[PDB]
Amino acid sequence: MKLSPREVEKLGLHNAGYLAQKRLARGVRLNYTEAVALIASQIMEYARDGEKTVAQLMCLGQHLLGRRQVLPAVPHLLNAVQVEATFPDGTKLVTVHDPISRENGELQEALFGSLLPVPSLDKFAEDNRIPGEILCEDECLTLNIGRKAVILKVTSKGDRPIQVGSHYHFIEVNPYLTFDRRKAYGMRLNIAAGTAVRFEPGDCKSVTLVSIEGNKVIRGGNAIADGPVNETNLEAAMHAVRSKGFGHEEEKDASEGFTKEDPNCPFNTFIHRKEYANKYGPTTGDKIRLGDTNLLAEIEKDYALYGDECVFGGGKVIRDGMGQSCGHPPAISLDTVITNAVIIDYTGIIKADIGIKDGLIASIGKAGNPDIMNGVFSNMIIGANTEVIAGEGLIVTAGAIDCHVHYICPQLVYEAISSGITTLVGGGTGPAAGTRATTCTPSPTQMRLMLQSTDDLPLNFGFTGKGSSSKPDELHEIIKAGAMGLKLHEDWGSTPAAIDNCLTIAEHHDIQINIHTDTLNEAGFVEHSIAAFKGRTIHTYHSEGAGGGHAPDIIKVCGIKNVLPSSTNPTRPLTSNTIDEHLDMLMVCHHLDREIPEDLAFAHSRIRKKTIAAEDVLNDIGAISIISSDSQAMGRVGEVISRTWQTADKMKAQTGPLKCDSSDNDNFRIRRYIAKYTINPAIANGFSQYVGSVEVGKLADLVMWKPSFFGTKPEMVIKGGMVAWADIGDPNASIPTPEPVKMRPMYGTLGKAGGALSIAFVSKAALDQRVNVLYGLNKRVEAVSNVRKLTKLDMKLNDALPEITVDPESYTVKADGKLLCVSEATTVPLSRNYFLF
Amino acid sequence: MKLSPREVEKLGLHNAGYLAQKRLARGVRLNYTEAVALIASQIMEYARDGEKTVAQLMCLGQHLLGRRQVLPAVPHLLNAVQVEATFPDGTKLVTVHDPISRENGELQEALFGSLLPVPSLDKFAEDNRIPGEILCEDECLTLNIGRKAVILKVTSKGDRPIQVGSHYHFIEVNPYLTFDRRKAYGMRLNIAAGTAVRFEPGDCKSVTLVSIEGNKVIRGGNAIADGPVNETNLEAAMHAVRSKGFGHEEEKDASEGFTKEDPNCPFNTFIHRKEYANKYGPTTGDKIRLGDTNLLAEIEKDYALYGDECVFGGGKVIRDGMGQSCGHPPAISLDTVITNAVIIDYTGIIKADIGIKDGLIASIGKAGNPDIMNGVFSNMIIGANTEVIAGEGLIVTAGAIDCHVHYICPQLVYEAISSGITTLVGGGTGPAAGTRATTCTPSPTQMRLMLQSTDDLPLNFGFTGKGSSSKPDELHEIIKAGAMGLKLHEDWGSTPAAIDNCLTIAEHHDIQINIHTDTLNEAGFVEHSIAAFKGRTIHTYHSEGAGGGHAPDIIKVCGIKNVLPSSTNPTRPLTSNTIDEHLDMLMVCHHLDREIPEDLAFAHSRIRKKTIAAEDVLNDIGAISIISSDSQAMGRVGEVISRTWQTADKMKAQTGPLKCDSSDNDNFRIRRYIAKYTINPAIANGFSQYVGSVEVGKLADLVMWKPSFFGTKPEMVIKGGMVAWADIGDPNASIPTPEPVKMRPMYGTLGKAGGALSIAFVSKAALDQRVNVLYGLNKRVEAVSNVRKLTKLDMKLNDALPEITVDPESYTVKADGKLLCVSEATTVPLSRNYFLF
Amino acid sequence: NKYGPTTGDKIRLGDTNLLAEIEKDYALYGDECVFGGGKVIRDGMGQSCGHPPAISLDTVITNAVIIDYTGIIKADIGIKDGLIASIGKAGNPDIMNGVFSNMIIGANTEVIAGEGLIVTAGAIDCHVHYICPQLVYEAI
Amino acid sequence: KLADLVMWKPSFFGTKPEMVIKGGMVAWADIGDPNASIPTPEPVKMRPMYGTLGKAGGALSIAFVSKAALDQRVNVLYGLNKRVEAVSNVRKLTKLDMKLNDALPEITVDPESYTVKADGKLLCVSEATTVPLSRNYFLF
Ligand SMILES: [F-]
Ligand SMILES: [F-]
Ligand SMILES: [F-]
Ligand SMILES: [F-]
Ligand code: NI
Ligand code: NI
Ligand code: NI
Ligand code: NI
Repeated sequence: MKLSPREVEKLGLHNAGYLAQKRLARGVRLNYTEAVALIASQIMEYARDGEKTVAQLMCLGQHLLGRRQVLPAVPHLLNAVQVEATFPDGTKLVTVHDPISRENGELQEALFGSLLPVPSLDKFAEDNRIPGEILCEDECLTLNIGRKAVILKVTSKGDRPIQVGSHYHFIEVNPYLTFDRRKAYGMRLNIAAGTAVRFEPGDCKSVTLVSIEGNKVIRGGNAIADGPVNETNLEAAMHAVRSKGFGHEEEKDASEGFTKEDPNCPFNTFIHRKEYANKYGPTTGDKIRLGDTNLLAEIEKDYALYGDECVFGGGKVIRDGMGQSCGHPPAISLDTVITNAVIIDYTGIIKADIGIKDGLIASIGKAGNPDIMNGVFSNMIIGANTEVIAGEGLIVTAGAIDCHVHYICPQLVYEAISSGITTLVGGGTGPAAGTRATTCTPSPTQMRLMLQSTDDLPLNFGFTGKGSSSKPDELHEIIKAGAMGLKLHEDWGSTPAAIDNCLTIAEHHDIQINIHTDTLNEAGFVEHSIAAFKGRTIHTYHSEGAGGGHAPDIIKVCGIKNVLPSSTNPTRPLTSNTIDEHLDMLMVCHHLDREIPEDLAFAHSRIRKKTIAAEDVLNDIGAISIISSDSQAMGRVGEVISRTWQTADKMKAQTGPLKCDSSDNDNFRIRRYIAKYTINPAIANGFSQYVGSVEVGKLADLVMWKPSFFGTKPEMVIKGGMVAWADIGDPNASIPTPEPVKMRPMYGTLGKAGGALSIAFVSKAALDQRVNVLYGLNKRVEAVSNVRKLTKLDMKLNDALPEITVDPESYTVKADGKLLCVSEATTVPLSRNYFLF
Repeated sequence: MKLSPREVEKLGLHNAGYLAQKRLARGVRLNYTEAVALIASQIMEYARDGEKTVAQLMCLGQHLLGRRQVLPAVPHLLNAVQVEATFPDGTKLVTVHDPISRENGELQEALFGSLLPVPSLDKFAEDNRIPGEILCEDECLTLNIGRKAVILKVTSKGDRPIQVGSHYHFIEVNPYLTFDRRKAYGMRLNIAAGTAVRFEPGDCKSVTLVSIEGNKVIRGGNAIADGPVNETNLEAAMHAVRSKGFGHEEEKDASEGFTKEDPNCPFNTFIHRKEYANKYGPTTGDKIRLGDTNLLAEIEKDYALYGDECVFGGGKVIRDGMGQSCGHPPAISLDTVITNAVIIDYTGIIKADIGIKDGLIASIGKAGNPDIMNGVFSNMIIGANTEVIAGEGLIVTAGAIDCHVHYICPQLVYEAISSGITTLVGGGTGPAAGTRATTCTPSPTQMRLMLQSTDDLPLNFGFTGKGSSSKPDELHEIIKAGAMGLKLHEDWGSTPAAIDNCLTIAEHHDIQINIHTDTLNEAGFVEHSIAAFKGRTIHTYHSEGAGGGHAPDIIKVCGIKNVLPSSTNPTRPLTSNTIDEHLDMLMVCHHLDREIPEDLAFAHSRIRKKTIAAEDVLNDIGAISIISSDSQAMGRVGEVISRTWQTADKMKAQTGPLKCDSSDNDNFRIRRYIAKYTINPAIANGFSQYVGSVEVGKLADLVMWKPSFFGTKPEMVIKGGMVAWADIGDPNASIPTPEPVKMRPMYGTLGKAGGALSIAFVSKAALDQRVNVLYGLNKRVEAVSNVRKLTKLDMKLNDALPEITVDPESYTVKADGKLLCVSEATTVPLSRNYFLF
Repeated sequence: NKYGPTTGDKIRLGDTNLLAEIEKDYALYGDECVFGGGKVIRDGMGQSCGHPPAISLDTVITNAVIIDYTGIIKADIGIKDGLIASIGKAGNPDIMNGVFSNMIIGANTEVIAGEGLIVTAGAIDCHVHYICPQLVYEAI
Repeated sequence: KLADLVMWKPSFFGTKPEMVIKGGMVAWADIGDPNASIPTPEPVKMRPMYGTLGKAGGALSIAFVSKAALDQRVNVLYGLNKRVEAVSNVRKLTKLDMKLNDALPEITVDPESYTVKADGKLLCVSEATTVPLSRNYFLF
């Protein structure tokens, strides 16, 4: 066959389309992903037949699926389907624009090539949100306020078109434009940033110009007017204008004035909030729906000065001497700017540019060129040597940190980062039974091997040893070898003697302890494990207890001041299938028999609707501080972020806004919940100064999301300032977006680049020995610290300490004497609209 | 399921077969690739049923597809389909020989297992070339001319068969052959190289022997006659013959003589051109059709001496003391010989062996053993320590060099090398918006990361910085950091001040500048960008301008002496879909709106049938010197080579042979066009002494092609003398060729081998600092040089400088006052016959 | 005495009888690069504030008498990345004539004082028997 | 075995060798004035040779470690250029494995007078007043 890579991939695309076709043919209403697969396959298939032109297929592709053949969100999510195929005249790109345009598709075309029977239209079974929609006040913003302004008539004397962008220095324009150049001096177009004015040959247009600001220095263009704006340079400029034959005509009566907040000022340019949000993403007071959830984030503040947005592209702001600075030392250029980001972080929901430098978040604020813009700090300068990542219309969050990882296989790593996880903490050696059961890398030789093994992967890693020992001796060894924590597990013994010894070791090494308690109550009840803590900081894994712990009341630890409690993700949130699914999973994990009374009694003591219901409420009120995966050992590595948001959405639907919430937005609840997979894991494990939030000085581990896929499938995952993984389409295609679009590894995964972007977290004892040198590690190593004086009060926005009781017979859970109930949800968002399977 | 790798792949093969089956079932005539997929799947499926033997399936597989169910080229391209499957008696290999043998296939068998309705035969819709066919004069060649000859009767006294190859020293044969050993001394069989004479027990055959030549030294075999051929060694040999009991009988009247050019000489052996080409590939005067194009390459010269071809295999020439030399110092053995290559290169279309040593092309000429062959130079010796790559019947070219690469994702790299690209020049950091738009690695920290990232990939890389600056300061930094070029782009500002500053920097650093000019004419028209060049060397990207530049006349730069102009590939050549496809692509890239008059006027100023038509003609006459991809930023990384050949084929069909062409072949046009993706990119960017042609002293970056897939899908890509990527079939199979055959990475991609085979091109400033040491790079680094005194006259075979005018209203293009028109093509070769999608 | 000698002056080589005459001098009298307190190579004076950081010399040897088979001359010697970058008149183009852009002394430039000294290429001994390491030290 | 070999003049045997060869390369040797026309003019001193420069020393030698240490590849952990090998076969040794020094006399020692006997016979030797390999060779 001699298949090239693209042929192999297109076969894959075609198989997804055929799955979508079979589903269509029995009357399924296709989700977004199925609809793309089908339309894109059908375009390839029509191309194979050789009878349809590109222009014909642009039309045919909008006839394939009707509103009634797809889910209600599809016409909203789906703007275009692109694919390339071999026509009789070679590879061509087809874009099918707005493909869901009719009520009913031409199902014979939708099914063309499939040989499937065409279903009758009544087979498709009969209100819905717009995922990621932007809500805006009906209002206009005023651009470039507080500047000198002039209106000039500009005539083209050219025989070819001339188009001039918002931030081009107007005196430097093409000599074949004629206008008052003296009055254009130090001025630029008063138009939306990144837009342009077009002059066809011979046209006259009046334009409004406003003065450049900041230090007011002109650079670049034709070097007509190069230099700081002042009288001497104005004269030199006009001399060059005449000398060089640039068109000039005095316009003695050109109106002059200022821009001001005033809807009647003839110098003003205005832009409606709706269009401002389409161009730049939204600004203060606007709201954003997160994915297809019910949660609304309001922008709390915006660093932008309207009119001076850093937008990159042809005609646009980020160009030599315009938005791109010519007046600063080379060493202070940013490495990268992410322009116009909506930042969602536990510190706030804001709108800002993000400066990246040496792999770090260098600055958050207003970026660009101090020579023509106000408000640009000297750590947010965009220079020749700066890359641009376009954040307009996107949300940017910290990368997620999963601190309950079982290192069972390498493939969960890939699964984790393609979902927005950039830091893994846990243990394991691969799929050994010890690892399948517990987050433990037991042997110093395995700690070495795991660190060498993961050294080129672009994520930060922490490995935990086996803390289940009554003696300190071996624990010192695994910690010196590189352990940044220890994980006590009932499967190796979580008895009071092990607990206490392990904690004493933690006190000495300044590492965090993670515990899965004694389910069996063999050595004690939960109050006896709490007594063995002796007041010392400890992290309780899966605190609700389905994933493990004192039956049935381990969840009591959520009221214990020196406990940092996490949830694992598969109980998040309580839904219709949760209990059946979890009971059987437990029986599978434990090799239990439904026909043995004691086995079934064991399982029922462990899988409990009431504690799991309580766990929804505890998360919501901030009494559980972290969500984590338990990857392949009861939980799901790619669902840390989506389970978090599904819990918030559930609690909002059932209990309404939090106390602390406003009633126009869900900001407080959003900040509380994002903290669960960002900052709190980093605090708990002792590395919050490096990662876990969008804050200056930290690693630029950042994730980009479309609001419509927020919480489910990110656009791109940035690791230490470089793209590590991202959605990208057919590698052979003319552009990056034609099908199949898949999450794929990027340059941050090749060679040893991964190590240059990341940190392996180890203990102090290990770094004092320079384990990184001993082990020939290319990844940076840092020691975890400051984890032995933590309490629940240090968990950001999840510092609640209700007194928790659990009836030992009925399992009823109460917090400060009140029932913790929530019914099961029958559906969750961030699922059916997005997943192919 | 416990799927092993082969099971996963066979599922893939089966899915391709089922695609082919659905297509068959609606009446599609299958292309070569679909037909292989279907036949191979059906063989597996019949094997699964367990009722058919291997021998039955060898027969059944020739009944599946008729001539009417496949495209006209399929019976020519398809010689055998092989696959292995699990029969009731375990894995077996089935080869279906010559599968298209009937008019009409047994479509119920073709569809067996599919549950698809069997289409009636009238569903398949009704002159064609043989892709890669060899055209030969009807003539015989004479072997081994100018040698002493003898005819000896040889009788087997053995009870088992004895077969003796063309270049075995005849006195050393099995003792159980009886003949005149005295007259066999220093002689070998006068038969086609690599063939053999078989002696069944008791048989007598007369054979013609000719003397060995070169230094005439016998080595190996039975050590009967070891040593230089002379009287003393003859006597020693006959003594050993008698002593050792090797069969000998004097044949007093054996005819003796010489070989000579003379059709009547009874000592001569002759071979028809057709068979000589089947065994060795073609020789002087023969022609080869390139793929399924209309282009014919004639072999201009051949280094072979007929009869002494280096052919490797059982019985064959390359064996101890025969074609494989025992008389030379170990250090002068070749590392590898590619035997019997048709070389297509801008320097000529020739037939030669290629010697490889230390990763370099060591020699091009006649290889083998100077002890028995004439004409073997001491740099083309095949020794014990030499590997063989078989080039007979194949074409060998330099690896392609794409010098407009946007480093948008790693996957385009794989796409590039699997198509025959071994060198990438461009810029980017991954899928950042800056990179998606422009070939720029802006930051020194990204230059470091990109070099580390690509350090183990087996291709040569050059990275370009952002040259769009009016100040030199930051440009010095990105160049010192490793930039081997700078890419000025209108999206960062391509104004005269940036242009001039960037060029002044180039003058100092001896790096090439690549430019995408000011489309908008914002700062000037094309004549104003040309004035800003001030006569200095510059490379204009996508010179025709659809991919970007002064609207609408950027293509004028093709007449500018100090301009090195390239095309990008998606406008190559003008076909029926080109304009519709490109207009919409531009609207997608620029986020433009069909409903806004200025937007559509912008697009129509940019996407122009007349300039694109002109661009076909300019390429053809050598006024555009390079073709390049623009990978994922308007162009296609895997189509650099095929778009080149489709342009040549188009121009030949429309305008006939070039002036400079003979009328029996297309050599001149072939040499002109291959130069576009080989030597000229290397000259333009300053590294032509390392790569860019099949010439002694350069890196052995070489690609092997079947003539029938020339220009589309290569056999194997050799990187610095080692196979980097190659077609290979089922990894579990008994041989390398059973389905699925896919282009796959080879040993040159594992460990750090990739770096040992390649070069990262950097600036002089960067190498003076030893950036390779600073950055811990394993790949070799060399500095680019000699790019600041280049003009169009240095572009090999593409040195035309017509004066170009462009009507600013109608867009009509003229070269020296003559219209440049060509109509659109409705089809192109190198597409439909080859691609699955 | 201050700068070493200039065109037409002669120098006796060691205690031999051989006299080297300076054949030419790149200096413009008055603008010699001399480093020390009160001296020429100081911020914004002989030491340039107007050029890109990457084009500062690594080191300048100021006022060298060069003896070489190519000629006996008087010049500053610019060093950059371990290479002889330029030979001529060094300093600051913002206050001096004749300073080429490859002989700029910047903040990031070291000074070696050549005034009154002769500068030659290092010698190359091409008949060395590598009998012990100590002859290496003796040689350099 | 490793070519760790020492060269001696018979007249200085046992006192001052000519040259010490380490893994086949001269490591240290008598050599005279490094500037001299030949290798032997005064002062002749024992001096380090090429085997002591750069990392050559490691290419000529072995660091002996335990089996446990080599099983962990301590040489890699510690970035050692010297070869490492594990010692072995030392737990079944007796005096009988000491080459030419395998005597096992029964030894008694009077605890008061300290008289030593081997198989019941007095072990006496008077003190020597002089020794060879001293006064003829040493400067101090
Ligand atoms: F678990
Ligand atoms: F767990
Ligand atoms: F482009
Ligand atoms: F481009
Ligand atoms: Ni657990
Ligand atoms: Ni777990
Ligand atoms: Ni371009
Ligand atoms: Ni491009």
